[PDB]
Amino acid sequence: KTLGEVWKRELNLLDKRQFELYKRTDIVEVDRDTARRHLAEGKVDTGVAVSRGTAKLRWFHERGYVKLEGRVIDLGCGRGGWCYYAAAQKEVSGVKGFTLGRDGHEKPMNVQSLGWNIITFKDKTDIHRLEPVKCDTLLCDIGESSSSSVTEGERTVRVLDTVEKWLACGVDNFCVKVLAPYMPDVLEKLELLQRRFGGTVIRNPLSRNSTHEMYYVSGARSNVTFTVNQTSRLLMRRMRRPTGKVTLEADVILPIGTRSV
Ligand SMILES: Nc1ncnc2c1ncn2[C@@H]1O[C@H](CSCC[C@H](N)C(=O)O)[C@@H](O)[C@H]1O
Repeated sequence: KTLGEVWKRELNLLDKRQFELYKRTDIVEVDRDTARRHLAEGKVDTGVAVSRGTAKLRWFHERGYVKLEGRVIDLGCGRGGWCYYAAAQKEVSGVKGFTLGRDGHEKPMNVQSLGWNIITFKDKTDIHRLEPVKCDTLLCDIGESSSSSVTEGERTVRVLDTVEKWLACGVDNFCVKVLAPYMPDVLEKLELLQRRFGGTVIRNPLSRNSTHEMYYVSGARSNVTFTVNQTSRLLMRRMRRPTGKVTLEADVILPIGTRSV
């Protein structure tokens, strides 16, 4: 019954053509051409991002939605876009990335952008069964889309359930993907987490319209229900006018080399 649940229903009614167009309507996208060429060539010293994720985290970081400091842990690191971005920040002292990296799941990519030497990647790891570790900055970018809102809700609550174990260890900063913030059980869990750990959910402009994902971050505090519905309204306006118009932006280029001394 929430606006988001209606959005899901309408989204499933779209055909292949409509979906493609709607998905990119009025969104921002980084140009990945150069990065893809460099990675295909096996270049590791050009500072290009291993995934579109680097730009996503940069957006939150550059405007204070999440501070990247001290010991960073990245749950569901995949290729490592967030790990490399974090590793390049002077305030960060170490980065530990964990991901499944198997049976189709993306494995950590090895490049040598600034601070690559302070990153420890660990694949073949299900973060839902990983014993929480003390850290200062907790990142998690997990959440698989589903045509079923019930399923997206289940997946989102599971992620929040696991993340709560890590936040309970005491963390200063966090940025966690919330796949389906529009589901009522999720809204309630977010309200409870907000009272316990602070923060709020923010929509990243680089997210495609095909997902209602928002990120639970430590750098701001606001009315969760209100802001989730603001995004539901935006997503629905875009479905009524699916122009497929995209705004291209320059991708992230990080410094290179090891952080030493
Ligand atoms: N239970 C789990 N444990 C560990 N990793 C998981 C997981 N479920 C999903 N994942 C992984 O989480 C990743 C989400 S995509 C993460 C992209 C990353 N932020 C970047 O910037 O590149 C995927 O690789 C997915 O395979």
